[PDB]
Amino acid sequence: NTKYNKEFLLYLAGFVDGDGSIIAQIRPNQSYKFKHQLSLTFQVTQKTQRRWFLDKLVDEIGVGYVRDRGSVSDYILSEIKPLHNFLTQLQPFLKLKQKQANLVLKIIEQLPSAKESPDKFLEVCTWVDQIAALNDSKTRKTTSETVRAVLD
Amino acid sequence: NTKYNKEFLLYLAGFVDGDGSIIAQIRPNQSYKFKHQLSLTFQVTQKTQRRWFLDKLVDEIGVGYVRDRGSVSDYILSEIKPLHNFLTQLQPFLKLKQKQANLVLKIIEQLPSAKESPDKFLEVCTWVDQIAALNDSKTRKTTSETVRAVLD
DNA sequence: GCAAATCGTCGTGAGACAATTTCG
DNA sequence: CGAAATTGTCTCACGACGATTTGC
Ligand SMILES: [Ca+2]
Ligand SMILES: [Ca+2]
Repeated sequence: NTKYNKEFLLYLAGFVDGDGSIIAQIRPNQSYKFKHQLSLTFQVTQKTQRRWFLDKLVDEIGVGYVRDRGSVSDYILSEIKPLHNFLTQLQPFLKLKQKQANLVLKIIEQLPSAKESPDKFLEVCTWVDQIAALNDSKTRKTTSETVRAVLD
Repeated sequence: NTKYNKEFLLYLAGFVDGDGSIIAQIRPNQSYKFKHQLSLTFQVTQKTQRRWFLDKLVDEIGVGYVRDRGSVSDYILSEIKPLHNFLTQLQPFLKLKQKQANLVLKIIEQLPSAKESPDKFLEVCTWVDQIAALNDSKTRKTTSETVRAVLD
């Protein structure tokens, strides 16, 4: 529940609208009650020679980590509670991904009720459909419709 | 000289560091005193379906324009005076391209002297190399070197 | 059984120039 | 002569997922 400096948030909001990405995914996995995991991820991609900027974010945001993948690296935050805290404070300054942010927050706020009824779970999966819609989605496979293929 | 709002500057500096670009070029042209023109440019690129954002920058910067080039568009600003005013204010908030920003500022300020001496002008082209090196330059051809090739 | 991590890849959406032209 | 525009495009540097594993 760390509090972030406004100016920091202002700048980061901009940098995120540029290189950032708010992602919601439906992950097929048998070990889950409804055969799928709900996964929310905030990230920031950057050329690895500039990994330092991403490393600094780790210290500034206070959570998350940086992963390597060749010529590029990523700042990653998958932790639901800290993610909810971070986006809550970032959301008011975003402009290109403010809705995917508010959609992720709504998804988190609903997680519990969702693990209860197959319908709450599907409706939430409709939220993840909207997020992918908002982003420049191009390699998406598991949608809420595939989840609809739970009917059993 | 327009007086931009700090918060708009904070957010934009972040957006610029992400999708923006601060460019300094040496264009060979036999109409110029030293057979080359010095071109400085501030730009923000974005998928054209998201151009409203660039059109938005036109109205907020109060100068410059947007051009389409397929599925992608660009907010462009190359007017020397507006560029100086604009970059002087954005610079203190830049984190990734502050150096190129300040290089342009300095280039802009040495312009007239760079016009009365193949040496000043020579030195200035050396300022441009630096901006390119700082950037992820990958198709550059005309450098201060190819320009020293005037001394003949 | 679920949160969070590990490791990879598709197809761009950018960044960063070049070549040439326009016109006060 | 030169400030600014117009048009083109190379090479990524990203965005945005997917498959599977780890761990309590
Ligand atoms: Ca972007
Ligand atoms: Ca970038």
